[PDB]
Amino acid sequence: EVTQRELFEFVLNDPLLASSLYINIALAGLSILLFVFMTRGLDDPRAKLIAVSTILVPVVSIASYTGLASGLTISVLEMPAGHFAEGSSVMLGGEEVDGVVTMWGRYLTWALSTPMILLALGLLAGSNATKLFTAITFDIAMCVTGLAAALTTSSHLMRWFWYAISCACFIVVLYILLVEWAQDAKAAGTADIFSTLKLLTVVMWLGYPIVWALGVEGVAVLPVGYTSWAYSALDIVAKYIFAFLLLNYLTSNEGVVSG
Amino acid sequence: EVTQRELFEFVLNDPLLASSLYINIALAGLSILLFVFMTRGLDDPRAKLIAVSTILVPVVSIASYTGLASGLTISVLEMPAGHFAEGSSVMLGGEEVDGVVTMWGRYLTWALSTPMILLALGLLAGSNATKLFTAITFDIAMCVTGLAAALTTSSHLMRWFWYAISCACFIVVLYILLVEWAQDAKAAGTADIFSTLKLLTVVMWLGYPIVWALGVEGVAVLPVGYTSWAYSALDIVAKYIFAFLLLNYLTSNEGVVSG
Amino acid sequence: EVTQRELFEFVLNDPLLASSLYINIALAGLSILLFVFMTRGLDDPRAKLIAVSTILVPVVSIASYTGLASGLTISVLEMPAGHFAEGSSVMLGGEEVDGVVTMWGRYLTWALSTPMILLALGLLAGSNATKLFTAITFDIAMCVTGLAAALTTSSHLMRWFWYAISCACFIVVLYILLVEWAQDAKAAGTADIFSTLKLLTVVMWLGYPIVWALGVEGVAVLPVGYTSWAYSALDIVAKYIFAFLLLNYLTSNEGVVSGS
Ligand SMILES: *C/C=C(C)/C=C/C=C(C)/C=C/C1=C(C)CCCC1(C)C
Ligand SMILES: *C/C=C(C)/C=C/C=C(C)/C=C/C1=C(C)CCCC1(C)C
Ligand SMILES: *C/C=C(C)/C=C/C=C(C)/C=C/C1=C(C)CCCC1(C)C
Repeated sequence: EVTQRELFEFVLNDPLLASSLYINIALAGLSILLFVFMTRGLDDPRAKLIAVSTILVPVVSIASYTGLASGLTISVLEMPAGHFAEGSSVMLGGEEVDGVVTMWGRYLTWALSTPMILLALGLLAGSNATKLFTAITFDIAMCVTGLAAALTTSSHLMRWFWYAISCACFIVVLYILLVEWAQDAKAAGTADIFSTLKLLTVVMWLGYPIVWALGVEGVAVLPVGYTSWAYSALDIVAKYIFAFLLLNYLTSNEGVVSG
Repeated sequence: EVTQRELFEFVLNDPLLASSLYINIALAGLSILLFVFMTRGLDDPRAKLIAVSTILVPVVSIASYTGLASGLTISVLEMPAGHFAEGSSVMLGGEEVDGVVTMWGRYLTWALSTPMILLALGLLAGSNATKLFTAITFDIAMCVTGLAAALTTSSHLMRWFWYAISCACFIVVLYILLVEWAQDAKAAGTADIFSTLKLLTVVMWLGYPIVWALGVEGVAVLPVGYTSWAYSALDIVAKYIFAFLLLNYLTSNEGVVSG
Repeated sequence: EVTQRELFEFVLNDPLLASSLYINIALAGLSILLFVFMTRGLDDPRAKLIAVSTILVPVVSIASYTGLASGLTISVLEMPAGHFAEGSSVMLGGEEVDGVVTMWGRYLTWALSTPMILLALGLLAGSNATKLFTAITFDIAMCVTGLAAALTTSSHLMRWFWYAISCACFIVVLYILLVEWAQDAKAAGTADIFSTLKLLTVVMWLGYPIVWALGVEGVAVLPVGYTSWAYSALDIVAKYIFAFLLLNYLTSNEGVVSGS
């Protein structure tokens, strides 16, 4: 029933929500331009592979935020019986509607942006193909099951079941980052930079499942405008500054990553 | 206008349909646990690539059956004039509605699980990249056109044309299995086990298009409760037992697949 | 609401629109058969990789056109305020329905077919993995942001912003084709054939955003039936004849691209 235009207007009209989305369209767009400029001097192909994979992070991100701000990837869903937010209402302009604002566009595009973060990080750490494959596949599985959790309205139980399965996929990714690649990085001569990015990645990434559980999709203690800003803040660090730091290093150590 | 909740409880109250789904959520989960412990000894990166791709099959499966059981990946569609299922009703409770229950969730996830089965088999057979690429791309095409056949409600003829395209992609896959990898496995010293898994695969996979044609998607001589169980049986073999036989071999012959 | 059968019948009974779709289901089918027959003699794995990547182009295409003709991948969307097609009607079924017939199924399958055109071209040119990865990812982004633009009905400005993002991705692909692979083909020993296919591809691909801009999705100077024939005509060249020309070279020069 709810129109895309109505969701687009819902975002606008709500300063918190609007700012969380439009600021990242601008920041993601500025990042891409800055990163392209920063790596214009690279010559080595492997270094260039790391740079492109990294640049695709804000490319996917600017598209993701446009999808959310435009209302294309947002829906109003009614939570199942027992859910902390069942019976909630949203109100579009002058009409009130049952349900909560489900910004599934975030969970959907993470399946594209997070694999690129992992690919760049893995290559930076000199990972073999087997570990890259494992990290990336389970990362995608994590994102898609999380998406499924948000989209499930039939049962409150099923929603948290999806969430658990997603967490299990998340532990695999964490294992490879904290255990496997931390070791490979030393052998690749990138331990230093990897430690900084590994710590950043693990701490920031742990924040998403927390925000999800506290927002309307979970226990509903945080308003939609708050949960959104929390994700955008995480994105600013997990994506943009994370990419700046990686590329700043790459442009200064092109030779070490070459092989 | 049917709700996810209505589809969820529809699965309930229907013993055959419900059991065929929840039973595989458990069996797939149990498979994952068993496989992880069976492969804890592997150290060779190539041996571990084969193990992870094999483990991903039941990982895609728990999510797929959860999507089905939850009602997330099921819909009620009205079949086109001339279709044997056209004119049928379902009634999601007390208000009966026209159409048939379409478990497209199965066709959708196959595009993710079957490529992993093929990846494991190809690697085991010592396949080169060209053949792996060919098998996987045509397998995905097979699954996606099968999903399209099921979601097409406009024309009975179109539904079957889609089915034909899917069959042509399937022949490509069957060809690489029976002709190409069967030869490659000899060079890899895995002809023995490949011949076993190859036989199991071809025989089980061939059953899927038969079930489709017999069920509500085709001539509708079989009720969904039966078609769902047929697929579930096929999955138990084509996926879980297949995974066990491959992994049990791998753990006893890691030196063979290494390199 | 608007049913799949209604769109299917809409396509039928509309000579222009119907022909633009059914003609290509046929041409893509015949292309696949012809290409399979043409490449029968290939034995080198790298030569065969190029052939299979090329053949997948019409495979994805036949599936695409079936999705459009069946109505599966078509929808009626109402354009936002200020859009030159806002307030349009399509007359669907036995009633008049507001909006425009959006054949989004084209944009969706391009994300699968165009990367294959690029994979075959890049290999022909002896491209390293970095440039292939770059060409394919940005090409997929171009297609997906194009699909998003056509699917956006909330804001006229958002539609064109998506379009711009898509164009930016297109320039990346164009740069790799015209600058990078043009030079790599010289080392690969496929300078002449790559240059020919490079030019044909660049000229035809430039046609798509022009058609989008002129069609109902854009400034709406071209009705849906005409916008559809424009795309179908472009596909016949950029996909089917392009593939025929590439395979024609491949099967007479297998040794040149054999490498590894
Ligand atoms: C640019 C976005 C990033 C780096 C996103 C990261 C997202 C995650 C680590 C999400 C994890 C989740 C779970 C572990 C449980 C279920 C729900 C999710 C999807 C929020
Ligand atoms: C885990 C699932 C497996 C191994 C599924 C295999 C499925 C197939 C071989 C399906 C084939 C089909 C056709 C050849 C024609 C059209 C309908 C399908 C999708 C049932
Ligand atoms: C078989 C299809 C082919 C070769 C399609 C090519 C399509 C393009 C080059 C599309 C480009 C577009 C833009 C640059 C802007 C936004 C709209 C598009 C998708 C038409």
